[PDB]
Amino acid sequence: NIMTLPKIKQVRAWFTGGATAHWIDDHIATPMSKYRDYESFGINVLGTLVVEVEAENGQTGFAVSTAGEMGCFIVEKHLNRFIEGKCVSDIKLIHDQMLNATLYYSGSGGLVMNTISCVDLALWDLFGKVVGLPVYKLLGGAVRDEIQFYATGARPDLAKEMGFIGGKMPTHWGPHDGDAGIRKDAAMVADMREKCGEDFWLMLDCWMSQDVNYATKLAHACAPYNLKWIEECLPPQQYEGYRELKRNAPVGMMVTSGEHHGTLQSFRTLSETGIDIMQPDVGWCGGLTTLVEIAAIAKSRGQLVVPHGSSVYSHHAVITFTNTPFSEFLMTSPDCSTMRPQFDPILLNEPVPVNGRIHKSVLDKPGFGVELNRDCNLKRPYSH
Amino acid sequence: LENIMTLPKIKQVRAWFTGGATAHIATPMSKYRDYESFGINVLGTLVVEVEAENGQTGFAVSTAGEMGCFIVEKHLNRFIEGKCVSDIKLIHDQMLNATLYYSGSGGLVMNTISCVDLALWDLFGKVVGLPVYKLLGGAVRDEIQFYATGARPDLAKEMGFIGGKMPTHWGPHDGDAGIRKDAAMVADMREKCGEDFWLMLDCWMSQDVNYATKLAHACAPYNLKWIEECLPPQQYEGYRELKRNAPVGMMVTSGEHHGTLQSFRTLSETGIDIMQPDVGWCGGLTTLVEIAAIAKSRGQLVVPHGSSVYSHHAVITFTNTPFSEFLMTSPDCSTMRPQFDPILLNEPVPVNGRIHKSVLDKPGFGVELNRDCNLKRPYSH
Repeated sequence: NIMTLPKIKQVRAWFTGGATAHWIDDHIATPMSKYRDYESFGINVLGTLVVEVEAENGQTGFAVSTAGEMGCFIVEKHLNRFIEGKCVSDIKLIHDQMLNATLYYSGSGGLVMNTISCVDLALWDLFGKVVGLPVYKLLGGAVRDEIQFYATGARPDLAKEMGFIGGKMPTHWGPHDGDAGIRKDAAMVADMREKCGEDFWLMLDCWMSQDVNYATKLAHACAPYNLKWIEECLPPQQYEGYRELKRNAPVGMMVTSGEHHGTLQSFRTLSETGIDIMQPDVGWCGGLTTLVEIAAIAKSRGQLVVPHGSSVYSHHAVITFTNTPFSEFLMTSPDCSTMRPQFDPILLNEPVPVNGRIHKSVLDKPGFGVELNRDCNLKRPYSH
Repeated sequence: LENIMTLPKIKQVRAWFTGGATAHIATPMSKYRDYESFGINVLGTLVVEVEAENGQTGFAVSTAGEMGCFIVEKHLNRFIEGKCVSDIKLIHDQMLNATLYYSGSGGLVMNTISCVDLALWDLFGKVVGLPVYKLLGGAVRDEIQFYATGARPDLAKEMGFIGGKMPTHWGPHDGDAGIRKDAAMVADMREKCGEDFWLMLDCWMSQDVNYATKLAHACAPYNLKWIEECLPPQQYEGYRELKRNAPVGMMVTSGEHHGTLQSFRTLSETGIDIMQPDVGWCGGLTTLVEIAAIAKSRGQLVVPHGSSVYSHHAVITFTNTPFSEFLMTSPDCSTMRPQFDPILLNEPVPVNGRIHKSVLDKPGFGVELNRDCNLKRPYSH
């Protein structure tokens, strides 16, 4: 009676862009801002990793992430031994073998975890396509008919005109800029509030570029404008810093972090610091398998989990979380004015929000519902 | 006042790799009957060489391999070249912050940053004409005393070491039998080594709190000095609980797989007795020295992982490190073979379980690169 499932025959890894191949390129505050010559620091060195898992029946599944050539090394020279020969349904098993087999060098996040994540996603894609169901249905179905999005870019006013529920702006100054920096980023928020109205959400992303005092001053300077939350003020290792910041945050204003945190255990620690919302990235936290466990601990705490925007990889997950009432969409547009697929053009048939939402019928396709665009500058650095 | 010594700028940095996938110890993978193999030798060795504008050079080695060469040749080089040979701390900070978004605060990327830091210190010392340990403020003891890591503590004792660290052979899935066997192993070594010789167990991230607690107590009757790295590095909370349940007087340690100063701050606050950073994984010498300081500020010892000359020059200057580690890379653990043999030339080894400082009295880390190894240059710039 049971549906026959094939075994996985092989896994392949390619990379595009990177070392060995606009608003975001405009004075964005980062951990490197401290340095004038980097106010450049190689934010695009990794490039994109694409992992394809082929089953013994010819069916295939894939996923993409940030890892590039080095990611292909990890996949082609190490993880393949835990992937090939497995059942297409041995997703959790492969995931655990990967985490434990690379524990000694993964550093619980970053490059190696992004790679493990990509594999996990490619396995889920394959399984769903083998079964004939969208990932969100395999996970237990949607808990809402559509996903509502806030947009990340420099123009919250334009995002509002486009139907989004909010807009997240990046900070432009850091600790070394002192009171002037705070004054300028705060004024920026004040202006957007003026232009967007009261009900449209505004958020600040600080991309690990501040310390507790600067972050505290910035949050309070923005409190008069009802900033919903202040995101990733500190490097991910500074859990203690996050606990202190949260305690000094304006009442009602939320403190969030997590896109650069990896492994379930790290999120357990992060959650205990008191921050309001953890923001794991499926492609960095360990994959879908890990993301779903992270959602659960936040829920066990009566807290929301709001994953980083990862296109279809995130959509299929968040639509099933009773714990994620909204999601994120990155405005990869130079001026932030058009709806361009996030992973364009590597992904074919990638959906985009319409009126700030994506209905579930849109996700009703096998696996993650997209196909690999093999006309990209895909490179095969290693084989096995 | 005399004229300041003129220092050259670094001209270029190059990286090679030897070993790697492109050239019954308990582990986290032990639970799988097919890996109890799991690719523990996939990375290979990374060698970084920094050349100054005057032709002088400095280098260091670590675990990163080909991928490490990618990081060095395609990213970090921009923060290294053109700098003064004395801009060590600056380069170190630029590297940490420039790779923060993908380093994961440890592992592969940190091992790479570490290797660079060490190569820079090697260069600077060789340019100045002083051993690294003198640049750091001098030795605080005349010799480094060592305990040995291998399966034969009894042989290590005969060789003059102050102790012997054995690895565990079973884990949580083996239950009471596993505990019984590893405990008996310790009991036997105690019998053969006497009372004053130290015995330690390395668990290499393979246990959970309950198993570790039972194992420590089963070994308490034999005065095990400490139980090392029982849990994965992210489990700080686990370490706090384990420490609270550890036999009184028995120490709990960890740290060889932890990276960045901030992580060590967190680790130290769990209550564990001794942190064991590895210069080649924690971030480099620059970071190791800061780690030593927070342990000292706590009135605690810091005992770095054994990293040959890279560790020696650091630990001999720490009033906080009364002893160090030497790995028995011998199949049976019976001979004194240089740890990084043969990649390192003129690498010293302990004699009577010690290495006098006069042995370290050479420029930088006092060793030279053996260019007759299977060194590969995967990338250039």
